[PDB]
Order: sequence, then structure tokens, then C-alpha cells
Amino acid sequence: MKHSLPDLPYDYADLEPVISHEIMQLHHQKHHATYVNNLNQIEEKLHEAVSKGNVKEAIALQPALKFNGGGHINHSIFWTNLAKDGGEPSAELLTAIKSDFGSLDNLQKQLSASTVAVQGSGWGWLGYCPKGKILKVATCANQDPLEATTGLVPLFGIDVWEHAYYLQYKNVRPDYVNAIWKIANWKNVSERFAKAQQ
Amino acid sequence: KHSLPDLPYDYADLEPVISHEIMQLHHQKHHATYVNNLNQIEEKLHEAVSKGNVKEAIALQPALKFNGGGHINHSIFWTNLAKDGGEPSAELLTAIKSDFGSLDNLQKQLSASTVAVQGSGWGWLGYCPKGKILKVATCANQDPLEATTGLVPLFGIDVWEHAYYLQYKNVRPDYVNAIWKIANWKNVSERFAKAQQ
Amino acid sequence: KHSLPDLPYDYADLEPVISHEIMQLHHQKHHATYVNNLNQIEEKLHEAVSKGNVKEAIALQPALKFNGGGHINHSIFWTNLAKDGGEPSAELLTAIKSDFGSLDNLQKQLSASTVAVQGSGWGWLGYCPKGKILKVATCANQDPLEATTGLVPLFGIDVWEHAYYLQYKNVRPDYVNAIWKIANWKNVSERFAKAQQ
Amino acid sequence: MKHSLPDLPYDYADLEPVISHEIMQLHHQKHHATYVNNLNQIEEKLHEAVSKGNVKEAIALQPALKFNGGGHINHSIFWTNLAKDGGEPSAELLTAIKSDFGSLDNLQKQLSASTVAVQGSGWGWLGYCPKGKILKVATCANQDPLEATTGLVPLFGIDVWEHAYYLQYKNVRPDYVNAIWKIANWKNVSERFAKAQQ
Ligand SMILES: [Mn+2]
Ligand SMILES: [Mn+2]
Ligand SMILES: [Mn+2]
Ligand SMILES: [Mn+2]
Repeated sequence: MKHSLPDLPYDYADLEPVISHEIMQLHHQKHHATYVNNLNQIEEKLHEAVSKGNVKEAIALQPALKFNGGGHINHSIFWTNLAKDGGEPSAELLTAIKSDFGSLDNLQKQLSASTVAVQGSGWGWLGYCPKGKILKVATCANQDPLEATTGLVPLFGIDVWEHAYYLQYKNVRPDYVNAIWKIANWKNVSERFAKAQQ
Repeated sequence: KHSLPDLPYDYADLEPVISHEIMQLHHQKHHATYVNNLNQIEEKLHEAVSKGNVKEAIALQPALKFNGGGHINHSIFWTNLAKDGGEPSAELLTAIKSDFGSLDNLQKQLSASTVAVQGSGWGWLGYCPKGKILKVATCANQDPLEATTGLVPLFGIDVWEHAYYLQYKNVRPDYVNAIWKIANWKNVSERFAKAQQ
Repeated sequence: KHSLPDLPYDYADLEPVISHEIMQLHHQKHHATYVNNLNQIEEKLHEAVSKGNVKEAIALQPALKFNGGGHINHSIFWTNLAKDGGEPSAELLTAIKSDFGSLDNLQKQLSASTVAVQGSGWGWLGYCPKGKILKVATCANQDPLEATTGLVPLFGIDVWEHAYYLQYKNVRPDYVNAIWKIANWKNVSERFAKAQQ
Repeated sequence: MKHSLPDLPYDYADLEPVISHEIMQLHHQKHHATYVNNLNQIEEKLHEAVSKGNVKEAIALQPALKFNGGGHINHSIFWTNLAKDGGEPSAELLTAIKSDFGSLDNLQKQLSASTVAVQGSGWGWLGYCPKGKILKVATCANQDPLEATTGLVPLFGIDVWEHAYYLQYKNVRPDYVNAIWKIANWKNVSERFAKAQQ
């Protein structure tokens, strides 16, 4: 068993004009592949340490597992979160969206603001709190994955690492964050919401 | 399986620097709890990693560092103390003088850094295998020195309030100063020798 | 200048939940130290910012958060406790039931989160002005709730070991459970009303 | 009194082929300018809070001051750290370099490795410990400035935020980190070392 780089649900140029094909190819083939490749090696070293009962070595490996494992989790979710033909939120999801945010417009505004405000590299997420049964906006630093680090089940994420938009948008992160809503795969988000309530 | 080590001395053997009650609680309750939790968390982590459950493996990280670190830190700490801990080896004293000027200077610097810890944590005299020099470092909570910094621990000062409160109350500096009276230089010297291998 | 507030009760008035000695040390030593240090650090920060010394201003940040936070947190904490603290207001109980199902559920959730704090910190019942709902949150060390999260503090549980060790020793959960007996619901209710303005 | 965007010691295309003119212009006119502009506003708000004795507000402003103030400190140092004609380390500096690293080659190797290993956005620095009287390699996250956060006096820094190299180097951060040594302003580093020993 090993982790593998998932195929994108679309071709590399399918998200143009919102995300360029060069960003998509680099992001997928170089950035995500690197996280996966490192993840496999780190997981092996971690299993080795844990099997030995070597607590020092297991702790030492934690930042690398979080970063690469998180990188893999986050990008895997991200690819599915996007579509040229996203559709619209499910009836169940919109009820909750209206309940916790008032409207879809309020949700998009709040997620966009929080995401743009990330200092350095990171992610913005729409998440579901299983315990509170409530929808939440959260941000994560670097590749810290949402669920593992907060308990929130990720529904929709926006990658704001500079590699996610710089070639196209340069320093103008807000233009990317607002434009990404045009390609939000609501069908996928709705599916994730349904699973998160199980 | 990880186990609570026996102390190298009786619980009252470090009085009047650290009381019987502190030693007993610190060993039988605090360290024991870290060990027990460590075993539980290590088992869960083994399962998660075995099955390639990266989410679960990441989720367990704070608990493993805290409890695993607690086990590492306290295991070292007990061996770092003694009723009569002697003096640094010739080799260690040479290194101390080289890196800190004098034993008094080392004590002063490590004590000051340790006292300055905000909240719970540890003060450490450590050896850097890369620079081949001694260094003062502090760690938050139960973050273990070597796993998190690469520095090999030689002498640690626990400044979690449970390490001194029953006796010293708020006066952490007095505990940090007094612990030098029971520093087990035989052990610190042995750790220094091993760190150089 | 920042000053140590007088307690709303005598030092032994919270017995047998929190001892006279704990209250006296916690107030006269721990809180007093945060206040004294806060005044020193605020003065240095005023000077640094006045002169546009960004380096110095940044360097003072851990000390200001720790000591300023200590002052904020303990100031609230004293008012959150009482010998006879009554019951939540009608309004607060409605909000508690809405957000947590029951007062018992709130107590359980906040107690569990607070007990789970690794190292030194605080447990808080807070009000989110954005969501207009009650929330359980924890803070590390002296990180103050509102400045760091935006949540308005309503009821806090200090789990720094100095808050309970002399009496409860390692058994933090018993202290966290017992503190509900002296929760000053009059004050929590007043804070809730003010948070809604 | 206010903070201002310093002029670069050279023209925008002067660091080509090692750093492109588009990177330099964006980095200076957009990224650094943003930090300065925000810094001025945040410092005013902080002075207001501190003058009032409003501890909550002063604490609340800390991340924004660290980030923007740090951004300003770091980039200000960075521009001076580079040159088409850097020269060579001073006699005093090289003695210390040899003492703490064995050689210049060992220093460059170690700083390069640490810098490349930064997870997310950050900086790699050659720093001077005033207390230990020793040279150290350190890294900083996001815009955390070296001296304020560690006590180490910065001598030479390498910006590894993706905006510092992506347009040119794409994902290949190591090529940028190794190539930046070609433009290291040793005269400036030597000057900083001399001041740090005072
Ligand atoms: Mn990415
Ligand atoms: Mn301890
Ligand atoms: Mn306290
Ligand atoms: Mn930069």
C-alpha cells in the first residue's frame, strides 16, 4: 500500500481563464507530487520508529509528516473542489449555509476575507463541525490539514500559497480568491457535506 | 512497552531541595500518567500508520509529543539529580569553561533562561553534535529537547509548577537556584561522554 | 497605571473549593507579578512605538501578551467566582440551552476542554459577537481570550497548576469539576448582557 | 516621522540573470510597499492603544505589527544584502566564518540547506549572536524578523517566500538559493558584522 498522486478530474487547461494551465501543471505534477513522494518516505520512517518504540524518532518526524501528509490531503481535496461546471449547492447544504451565514453571499464574503488575510502560506476552508453541527470558516497555516488539526471536516478549500496563483495573478491574491468562486464545484462540496453529517 | 522507571534514590533523598511529596507525586502521578498515555497513543499511532491513515497519524501528533516528551524528559530528569552528585568530569569542565567561561557562568545563564520560561517547560544544558559545543536551550511544555532541536540533553531543570510549587510556591527562581545543589554531575558527565560518541 | 484589583471577597471565602493559601498567592503574588511586569513592559513599548523602533516593539510582544494577558485573565477570573454565585439569568440560560442543550452539557463540554489543556492555560465560556452564539474555547499560557480570538470572555477556568496544585495536587479534573460550585453566575450573566450590546 | 519604502541600491534589472527585473519590481514596489504602508497604519493604531493603556487592543495588534514590521525590516536588509559586484568577506568576518563553520563553503552549504528546508514562507539567515560571540545559521517563518524574535543580529538573508523566485525559478527553489550566492553583497555583510560586534 502506498499513497499516489491522484489524477485531476479534468485536463490541465480546463480551469482557464480562472487558473492557468501552467499553474495547474506545476501545482499538480511538481508541488503535489513532491508532497506525495515525501509522504511515502516519511510514513515508512515513521512506521519504522513506531514499530521500534523509538519515541524520539517518531516525534522528530512529526513536522515532516504534517507538512507532506497535509500537503497530500489538502491538494487531493482541492482538485475535487474545482470544476468548469460546478453546479449549485444541494438543498440540505443551502439550508445550513443560510442558518450559519445568513446567505451564500455572506459565506463567500467571509471565506474570501479570511482566506485573503492568511499571513504567509496557507489555506482557507469552509468546514463542518460534527460536534456543534454547525458550518465554520477556518484557515490553516502552510499544509496543516483541516480535519486532523481542528476536527472540522473540510467541504471547500482555497489554496493561498503563492504557487497557487502567482504566475497568473502576481501579488494580487484577492483577484484570485474572488475569481475561484466561478469554478467552485458545489456538487463536490454538497457531497462532502452529506458525508460529514454521517 | 514503555514503563515508569524506578528512581535512582528514595523519594525523600533530595530533601531539603525537593520534598518527598513533590518527588512522590512527580514520579508516581505525573510521570506515570505520561507513560500510560504514551502507551495508548503509541498503539493508536502504530495502527494509523500501518493502515496509511495520514489524517489520524497527524491528529495524534500533539498527544504523542506531549506524552512521549513527558516520558523522555522525566526519565532523563530523575538521573540528573542526586543527594551527592559530585563534580563535573575533567572533560566536561573543560567544555564548560570553553563554552561558558566558568561553571558559575553556566549555572547563571541556564538558571536565567529557565526562570524566563513563560508557562510550563524545561531548561536544558545540551550538546550540539554539529557545532561540538555546549548550549543552553529551553523547551515548551513537554517538547523533548533532542527530537525537537537536535541538541543532546545533558542536564534538565523542570519548571512546570508541579516540579516545585508545593515547596517553593510562586518562587520559581529559588527552586532553580537550589537545584544546582543536587545536580548529578556524574550523570551529566556520562551523558556528555556518550554525546561525543 | 495598571493596578492589582481587590478581590470581591475575602481570601478564604471560596473554601473548600479553593483554599485561602491558593487565593492569597494567586492574587498577591501571581497576579501582582503580571501587573508589575505589565507596567514595566507597557512603558518600554510606549517608548519604542513613539520612536518608531519596530524591532524593539516586536521584541516586547511576548512579554506584553504574557503579562498583559495575565492581568486581563486574572482580573476577569476573580469576578467569575463567588461563595454564593446564584444561577444564570433567564437570558443566559436560554442561550446556554440553545447552544449546548443544557447547563449540564455546557459544564461537561467546558470542563473536558479545560482539563485537556496541555501545560498552562485557561478554559473559557465565551460569546462570539459575529455568530451571536456561546462557545467553549481554550487559551495557552496567559493568551487573553478576546485579544487573541475575538470571543468575549464570560466565564474562565484557570488551569495553570498554581490555580489548584496546593489543594488538588495532580488531580486537575477534580478542581475543574468543583469550580462550578463557586461559579458566579451573576457576573457571567452581566458579562453576557454586556457582550450583546 | 514615518516608515518609508527605501530605494533599492541598484536598478530593477541589475540582478538579472539571477533575479529577474519583474521579480525585483513586484517584490519592491508591491510586496515591500504593502508591508510599509500597513506598518505605518498599524504603528499608529498601536501607539493609540498603548497611549490609552488598552492592553487588549495592543495585544490584538501584535500579529499585524510583527508581520508588516517584520516584512519591512527583512526586505530593507535584503536589498542591501545583494549586489552585482558584491566583493569578498572582510578579514575579521572570514576569521569568524572559519571559526564557526570551518570554511565559507561549509557556511554556504549549511545556510543553503536550512533555507531550502523552510516549510512554507520564510527566510534563511546568517546571524551574529552578541552574547555567545558566535556566527549562527537560523531560519524565520513568514516575516518574523531575526533580531527582534531571536536576538541574533542579521548579516545575510535569503528570502524564500515563493514571490522571491517563482516567476523565474517556478517550483525549483534550490536553484534560486544556490544562485543567490553569486549576488551576495559581502561588503554589506562585512559592514553588518562590524556593527554587530560593537
Ligand atoms: Mn498548493
Ligand atoms: Mn514534570
Ligand atoms: Mn493563574
Ligand atoms: Mn519577500
